[PDB]
Amino acid sequence: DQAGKSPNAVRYHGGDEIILQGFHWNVVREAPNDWYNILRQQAATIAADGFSAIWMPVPWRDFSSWSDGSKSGGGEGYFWHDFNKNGRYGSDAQLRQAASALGGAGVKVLYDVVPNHMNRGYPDKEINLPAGQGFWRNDCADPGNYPNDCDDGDRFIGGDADLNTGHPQVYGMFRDEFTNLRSQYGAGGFRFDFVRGYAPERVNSWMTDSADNSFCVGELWKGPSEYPNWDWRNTASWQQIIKDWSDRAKCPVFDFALKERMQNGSIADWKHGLNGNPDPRWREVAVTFVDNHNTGYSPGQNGGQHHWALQDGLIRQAYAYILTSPGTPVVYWDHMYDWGYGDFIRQLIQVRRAAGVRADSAISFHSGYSGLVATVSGSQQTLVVALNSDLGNPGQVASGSFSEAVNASNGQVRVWRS
Ligand SMILES: OC[C@H]1O[C@H](O[C@H]2[C@H](O)[C@@H](O)[C@@H](O[C@H]3[C@H](O)[C@@H](O)[C@@H](O[C@H]4[C@H](O)[C@@H](O)[C@@H](O)O[C@@H]4CO)O[C@@H]3CO)O[C@@H]2CO)[C@H](O)[C@@H](O)[C@@H]1O
Ligand SMILES: [Ca+2]
Ligand SMILES: [Ca+2]
Repeated sequence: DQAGKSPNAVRYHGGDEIILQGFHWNVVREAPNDWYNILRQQAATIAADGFSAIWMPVPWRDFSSWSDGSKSGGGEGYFWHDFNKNGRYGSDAQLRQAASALGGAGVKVLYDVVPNHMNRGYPDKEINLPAGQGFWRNDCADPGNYPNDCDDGDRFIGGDADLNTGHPQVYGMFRDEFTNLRSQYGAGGFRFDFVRGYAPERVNSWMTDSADNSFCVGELWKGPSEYPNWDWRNTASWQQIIKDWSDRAKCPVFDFALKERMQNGSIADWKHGLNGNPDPRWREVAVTFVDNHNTGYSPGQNGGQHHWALQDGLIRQAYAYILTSPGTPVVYWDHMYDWGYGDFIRQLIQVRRAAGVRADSAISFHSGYSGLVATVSGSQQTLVVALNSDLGNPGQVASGSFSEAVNASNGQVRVWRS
């Protein structure tokens, strides 16, 4: 496991990671208080599957609850009230056991952190920041969903639970928890939630202070039309928006440019995500996924969230693409362990590792066939990927001797290696 910073100093940790999203949205409802036990027990399996890192749920206890019609939720970690680890995924002790087991198996532990807001109204909590001291967004005049003097980012819904993450004392509080997580809970890095809510620069700051050499990824989910008309972003591509965040936070960023193309374009348009970018300084910072806990489905109740779910007929092609191309791929717990895509994903992980494909590997797209046809220059091997294509043989688009590596869905998914 190679470990540096990118050439622009972005925290991609060698650019050779393969991450497992370690949970689905209904875990707290389906395996109440047992998730850490399940992970401790799966640790060897996950390591054997080829993951180099796992994205753990929010460790901070969440006893929240809500309902709007048929919809109900709460306790998943996104509306935490304390830094206490005895929440709905399991106890502090189980967490330590789980992180120990994962780390011992060679999988780095990445924790999901939610600095933007907290469950302010929760009666029994260890963290109580009063009003009028500038700890909250609403301590200032809050026009709308725009930075105010008490919060330099967007707000979460109403903005009444929004923290002034820039207050010396709030910054300090997060900083110390990050360090705690690294020193006692074996953190190998962090997944930053709702990065639209606070300054990118603060993420670099927190990283610099607590885990400068660790892995980090930020979730920036905000399309051009969400910015003000006078903002250069209102007219930028999804690629430029996410890239700009990454340049400032100095952390890889989730490839929402590829996600939007997966959802709105055709397979041929997949080449427009951040990871297909011809400049390696651009593609190397992409963190690709097919679905997450918000965008995809989840076992159990309401099918989970499914805000922007990829249709089952493109799941295999979607994974074939992310596992074989540039950027850093993330595999959804569910596709891997619930829905039976496991065997397929294992093959691809193996293909990616054999070819020596990395965050900055080169990718070329071939225009003359249907579907998506790409040439990936792995460090050990070259791969030809043809998805929903009429391509006949790898030699039509590349020079060299190719063997078939993957052939699934009646040829809708084909991968060859040199
Ligand atoms: O006090 C603040 C606000 O509190 C109340 O808001 C509720 C919402 O109505 C609920 O729908 C819910 O919100 C969830 C949300 O459903 C879910 O997507 C999730 O979103 C995360 C997401 O996982 C993450 O990956 C990324 O996109 O950031 C999001 C926020 O972190 O989690 C939310 C929080 O659990 O819960 C809140 C609070 O219970 C109230 O209705 C509002 O008026 C009020 O302003
Ligand atoms: Ca690495
Ligand atoms: Ca905010």
